[PDB]
Amino acid sequence: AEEGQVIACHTVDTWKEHFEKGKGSQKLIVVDFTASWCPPCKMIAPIFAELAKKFPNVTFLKVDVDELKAVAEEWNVEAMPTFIFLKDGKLVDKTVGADKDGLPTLVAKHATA
Repeated sequence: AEEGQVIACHTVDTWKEHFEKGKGSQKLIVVDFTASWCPPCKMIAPIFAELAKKFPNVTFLKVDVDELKAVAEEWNVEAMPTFIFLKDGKLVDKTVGADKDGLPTLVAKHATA
């Protein structure tokens, strides 16, 4: 039994998790940038978990934007809500839209490569 793990995130403690997994460890790492006000990302949080059980190569994490906008904005987040792609060779990709089939397609391309 081998799977990705969606972990919720709040402070400078995600700076430890995001960065040190990505640039440190041989893996893809994937992170949603969402306000806690967002019913479209409320459906997506289960979507991101079912996809996680599908995809072992790839850590999963999710930031409250109201908490950590300085950094969200740096990665590239002018808009709700933005999935980032950070691998063992810096920022690979960026895509912003809650969509059920979208995310599984996106990771499939990325995690194959």
